[PDB]
Amino acid sequence: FVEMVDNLRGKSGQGYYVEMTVGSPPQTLNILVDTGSSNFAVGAAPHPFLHRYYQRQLSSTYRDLRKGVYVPYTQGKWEGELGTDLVSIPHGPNVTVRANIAAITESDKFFINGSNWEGILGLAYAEIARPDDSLEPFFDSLVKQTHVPNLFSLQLCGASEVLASVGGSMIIGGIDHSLYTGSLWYTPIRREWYYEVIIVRVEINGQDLKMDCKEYNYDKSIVDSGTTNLRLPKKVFEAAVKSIKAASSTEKFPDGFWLGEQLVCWQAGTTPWNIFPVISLYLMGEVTNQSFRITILPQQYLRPVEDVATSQDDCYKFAISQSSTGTVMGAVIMEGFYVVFDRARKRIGFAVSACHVHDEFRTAAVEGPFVTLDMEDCGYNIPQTDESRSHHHH
Ligand SMILES: O=C(OCc1ccccc1)[C@H]1C[C@]2(CN1)C(=O)Nc1ccccc12
Ligand SMILES: [Zn+2]
Repeated sequence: FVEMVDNLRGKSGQGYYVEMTVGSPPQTLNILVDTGSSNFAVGAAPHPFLHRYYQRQLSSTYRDLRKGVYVPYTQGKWEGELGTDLVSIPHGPNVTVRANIAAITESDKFFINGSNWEGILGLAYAEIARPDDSLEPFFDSLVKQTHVPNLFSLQLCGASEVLASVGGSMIIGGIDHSLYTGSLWYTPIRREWYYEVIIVRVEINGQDLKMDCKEYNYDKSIVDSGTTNLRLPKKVFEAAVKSIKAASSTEKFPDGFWLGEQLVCWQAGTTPWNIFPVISLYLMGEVTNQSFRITILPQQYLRPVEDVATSQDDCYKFAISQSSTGTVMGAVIMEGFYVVFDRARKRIGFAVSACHVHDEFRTAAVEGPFVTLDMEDCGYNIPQTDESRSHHHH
């Protein structure tokens, strides 16, 4: 799928985006690739952080759905007017789709200064579309309207006055074998809403955290390209950081570093990678009592950032952080791996990325099988609110 190789760009820490066209004539927009949400939504009015935006009234193929939409996140919210239009991905498949589009008329802490994207492409399932699950997501429309197979795959590649440029590939409708090496291992999608999966064990430099495994998935574990960190439930974050602190303890950093709010630096090219431990997440296998591990390096979870005040140093931000809404395997995790979103077979594949950043002692790894007898169930069951219970689904 050569024409889709290297179709993503962005700034380190600010999202990976793909070029899309909406409307007739086609308006080009840079759109964030987000597997943690299910709306297609584009800036449609002026904003300090947007160079440009979708102008509905200039598209001869726009239809207004006469209905508004509102999505709040933990960080960020937007709102706008729903409609449909013609949408294509120039460096994607050679098709054109009529899809739902949310035209964002207002927003708060959503757009990111300097990120260069003007909208979001939510690739997850209808169950978490807003206003509700009858708003068909983009990928569902693409599959229904064209012959494109029901899978996509992501290779996110990690990196003085601007942040580092990043690149990646979104292969729509298949798997490109040049983007990985070694075995591709699949974990089932637990439920089709998020890309929810189940972590059964976590190791830091070979050592088990030894928590009840439901903690790893409290209250869910999801794969989200639009989240930049590996985010971990509070209790798991405190244990993991305790173990990383212990391994690295020849270096005493500020509190702010471990809080993800402060760089630490070494003389150029002298970063002591080998004092930071590898982190291994064991994911449920397709077979009962089987799992496989994805192992990331500090080159994934320490993000490079060039200090203006000390440009001769190599500086890093800690990109593991605390969550109250479950584990999020964000770009930090994904930057180790080629990730196959096999919606057709209700599973997610991982293989070692041909573009992952490593050194001569260590590599990001995908390894299995590992076997447990009489395994626990590690899934958490979210409390059902009456609101959620009252919804009909016809
Ligand atoms: O996780 C996510 O949506 C949850 C969700 C909540 C509510 C409805 C459906 C899904 C998406 C959206 C995301 C990163 N991924 C984030 O939450 N804020 C933010 C800010 C800017 C860009 C991307 C994001
Ligand atoms: Zn009903």
